[PDB]
Amino acid sequence: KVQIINKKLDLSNVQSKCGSKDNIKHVPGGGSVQIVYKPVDLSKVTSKCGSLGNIHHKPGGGQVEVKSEKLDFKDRVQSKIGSLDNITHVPNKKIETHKLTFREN
Amino acid sequence: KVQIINKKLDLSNVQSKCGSKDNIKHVPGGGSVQIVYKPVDLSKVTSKCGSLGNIHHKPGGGQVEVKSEKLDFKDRVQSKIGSLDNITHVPNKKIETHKLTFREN
Amino acid sequence: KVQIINKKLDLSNVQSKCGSKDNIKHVPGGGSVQIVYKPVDLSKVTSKCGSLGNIHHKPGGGQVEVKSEKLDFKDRVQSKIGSLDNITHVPNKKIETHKLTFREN
Amino acid sequence: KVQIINKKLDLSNVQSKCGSKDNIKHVPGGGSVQIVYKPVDLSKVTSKCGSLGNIHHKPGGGQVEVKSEKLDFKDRVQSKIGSLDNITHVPNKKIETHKLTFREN
Amino acid sequence: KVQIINKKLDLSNVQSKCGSKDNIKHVPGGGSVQIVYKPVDLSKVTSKCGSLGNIHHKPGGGQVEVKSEKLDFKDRVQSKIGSLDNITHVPNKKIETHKLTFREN
Amino acid sequence: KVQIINKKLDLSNVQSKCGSKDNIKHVPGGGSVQIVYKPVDLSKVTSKCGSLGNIHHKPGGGQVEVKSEKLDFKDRVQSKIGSLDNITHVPNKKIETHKLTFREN
Amino acid sequence: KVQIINKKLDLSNVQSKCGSKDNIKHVPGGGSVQIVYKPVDLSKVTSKCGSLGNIHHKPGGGQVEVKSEKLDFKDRVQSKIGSLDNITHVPNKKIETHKLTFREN
Amino acid sequence: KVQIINKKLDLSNVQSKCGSKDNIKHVPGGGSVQIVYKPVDLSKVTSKCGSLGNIHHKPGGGQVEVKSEKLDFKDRVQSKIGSLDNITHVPNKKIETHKLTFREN
Amino acid sequence: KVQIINKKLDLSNVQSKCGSKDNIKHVPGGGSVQIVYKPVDLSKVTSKCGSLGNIHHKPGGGQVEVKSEKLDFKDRVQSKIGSLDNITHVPNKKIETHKLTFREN
Amino acid sequence: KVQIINKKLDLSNVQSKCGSKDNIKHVPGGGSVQIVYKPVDLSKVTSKCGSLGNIHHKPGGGQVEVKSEKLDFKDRVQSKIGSLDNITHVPNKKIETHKLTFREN
Repeated sequence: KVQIINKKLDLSNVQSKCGSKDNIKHVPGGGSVQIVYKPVDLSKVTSKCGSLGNIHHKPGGGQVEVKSEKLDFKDRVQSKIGSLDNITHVPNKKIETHKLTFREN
Repeated sequence: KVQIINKKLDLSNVQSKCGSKDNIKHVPGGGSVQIVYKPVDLSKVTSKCGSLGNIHHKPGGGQVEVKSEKLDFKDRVQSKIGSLDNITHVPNKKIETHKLTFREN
Repeated sequence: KVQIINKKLDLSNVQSKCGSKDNIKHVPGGGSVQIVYKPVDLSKVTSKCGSLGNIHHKPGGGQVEVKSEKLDFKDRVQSKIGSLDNITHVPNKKIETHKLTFREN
Repeated sequence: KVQIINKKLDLSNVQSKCGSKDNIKHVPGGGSVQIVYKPVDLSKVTSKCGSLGNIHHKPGGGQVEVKSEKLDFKDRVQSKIGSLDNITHVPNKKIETHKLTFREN
Repeated sequence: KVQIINKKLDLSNVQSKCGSKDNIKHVPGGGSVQIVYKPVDLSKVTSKCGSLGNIHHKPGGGQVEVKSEKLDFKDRVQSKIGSLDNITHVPNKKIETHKLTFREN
Repeated sequence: KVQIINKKLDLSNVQSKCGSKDNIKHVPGGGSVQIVYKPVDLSKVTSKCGSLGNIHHKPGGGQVEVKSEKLDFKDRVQSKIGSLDNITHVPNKKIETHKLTFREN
Repeated sequence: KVQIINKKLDLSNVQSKCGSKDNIKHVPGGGSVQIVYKPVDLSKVTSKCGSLGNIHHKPGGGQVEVKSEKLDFKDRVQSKIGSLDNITHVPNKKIETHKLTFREN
Repeated sequence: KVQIINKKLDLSNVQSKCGSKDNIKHVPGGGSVQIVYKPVDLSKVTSKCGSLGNIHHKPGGGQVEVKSEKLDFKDRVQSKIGSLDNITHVPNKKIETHKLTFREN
Repeated sequence: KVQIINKKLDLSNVQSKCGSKDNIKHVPGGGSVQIVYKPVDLSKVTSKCGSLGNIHHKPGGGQVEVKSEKLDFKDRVQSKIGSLDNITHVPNKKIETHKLTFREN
Repeated sequence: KVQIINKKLDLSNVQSKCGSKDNIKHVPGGGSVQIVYKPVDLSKVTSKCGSLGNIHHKPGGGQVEVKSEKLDFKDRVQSKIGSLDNITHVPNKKIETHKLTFREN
């Protein structure tokens, strides 16, 4: 007689490759700065303000400061570099199936 | 006669590769700074303010400070580098199935 | 006659690789700073303010400070490096199934 | 005649690899600082404020301070390094099934 | 005639590898600082404020301080290093099933 | 009858004021050189070579050497001078007779 | 009858003021050199080579050497001078007769 | 009848003021050199080589050496001087007769 | 009848003021050198080589050496000087007769 | 009848003021060297080589050596000086007759 079917299928952030594999090198003679900045951030915020009130959704952010007032090198700065990576690879199947299936009804 | 079917299927952050595998090297002669900044952050916040009130959702954030007022090198800074990574690999199947299946009804 | 089916299937943060395997090296001659900053953070916050009141959801954050007022090197800073990693690998199947299945009804 | 089925299936943080296996080395000549900062944090907070009151959910955060007012090196700082890791591996199946199954009804 | 089935299946933090196996080395010539900071923290807080009152949920956080006012090296700081890890491995199956199954009804 | 008068009157270097009275000041900030060079030399050489032979009259002379191969000032050289000689003379007969007389016969 | 008068009057270096009265001051901030060089030398050499032979009249001379190979000032050289000579003379007859007289016969 | 008068009057270096009265001051901040060099030398050499032979009249001379190979000042060199000579003379007859007289015959 | 008068009057170095009265001060902060060099030398050499032979008249001379190979000041060298000579003279006849007289015959 | 008068009047180094009265002060902070070098030398050498032979007149000379191979000051060298000579003279006849007289015959 009477039927009500409600299939509210919510879905987010699925099978999502966000990671970052990375060889990072840093060879300075003098005083340098390297900043690698990769905050992988996944979120799902739901804010329902049904009557009076407040939603102060204030997540903090990244803050990277490098301050240096005085900095001296009163003589020679040398850096004699032969090599860094002497890799001798003398010898690949990556079947990366990311499957999803909704065979409904 | 009467039937009410409610399939509220919520789903988030599934099969999500967020990790970061990374060779990190740092070879300075003088006084340097390296900052690798990767906060992997996964969240799901639900804030329902039904009557009067407040939702002060204030998560703290990352704060990385490197302060250095005075810094001197009153003579020579040398760095004679031959090599760093002498890898000699003398000899791969990565079947990474990420499967999901809802065979409903 | 009368039936009410409510399948509220909530699900979050499933099969999620967030770990970070990483060779980290640090070879300075002089006085340097390395900061590797990876707080893996998984959360699920549910704040329901039904009548008057407050929700002061204030989680603390990371705070990394390196302060150094005076710092001197009144003579030579040398660093003669031959090698770091002399790896000689002289000889892989990673079947990483991440399966999920809801065969409902 | 009358039936009410409520399958409130809540689920979070399942099969989630968050650990971080990592060779960490630190070979300075002079006075350096290395900070590896990985707080793996998993949480599930539920705060229901039904009538008047307060929810002062204030978890503490990490605080790493390295302060050093005066620091001197009044003569030579040398570091002659031959090698660090002389690994000679002269000879893998990682079937990492992460299975989950809800065959309901 | 009348039946009420309530299957409130709550579940959290299951099969979650959070441990971190890591070779950590620290070979300085002069006076250095290494801080490895990995508080693995798993929590599940439920705070229901039904009438008037307070919920001062204030867990303490980590606090690592290294303070050093004056620090001197009035002559030479040498560190002649041959090797650290001379590993000679001259010769693996890790079937890590993380299974979960709800065959209900 | 017979008379021979021989008045061989030799005379040299008589009543000769050769001295040098002198206020000498030297106020440098950085590395300077002052050389005041006043050899007062009075001589009377009589060399009679009557038959064969040699007269190797070789008096040595003054030799003032200031050699400086490397010389550095790697920071500031200041010299704030108020005064040097604050002489307040609040109060002369120099009858310098240099007489010579040969009242002969 | 017969008379021979021989008045061989030799005379040298008589009443000769050669002395040198002198206020000498030396106020350096950094590394300086002052050389005051006043050899007062009076001589009377008589060399008669009557037959064969040699007269190797070789008097030594002054030799002042200031050698300095390496010399550094790796920080500030200040010299704040108020005064040197605060002489307050609040009150002369120099009858310098240099007489010579040969009243012969 | 016969007379021979020989008045060989030799005379040298008579009434000769050669002395040197001198206030000498030396106030350095850093490493300086002052050399005051006043050899007062009076001589009268008579060398008669009547037959074969040698006259190796070789008097030694002054030799002042200041050698300094390495010399460092790795921090500040200050010299705050108020005064040196605060002489307050609050009150002269120098009848310097240098007489010589040959009233012969 | 016969007379021979020989008045060989030799004379040298008579009434000769060669002394040197001198206030000498030396106030260094760092490592300095002062050399005051005043050899008062009076001589009268008579060398008669009548037949074969040698006259090796070799008087030694002054030799002042200040050698210093390495010399360091690895921190501050201060010298705060108020005064040196605070002389307060609150009150001269120098009748210096240098007489010589040959009233012969 | 016959007369021979021989008045060989030799004379040297008479009434000769060679002494040196001198206030000498030496106030160093660090390691200094003061050398006051005044050999008052009076001589009268008579060398008559009548037949074959040798006159090896070799008087030794002064030899002042200050050798210092290594010398360090690894911290502060201060010298706060108020005064040295606080002389308060609150009140001269020097009749220095140097007479010589040959009233011969």
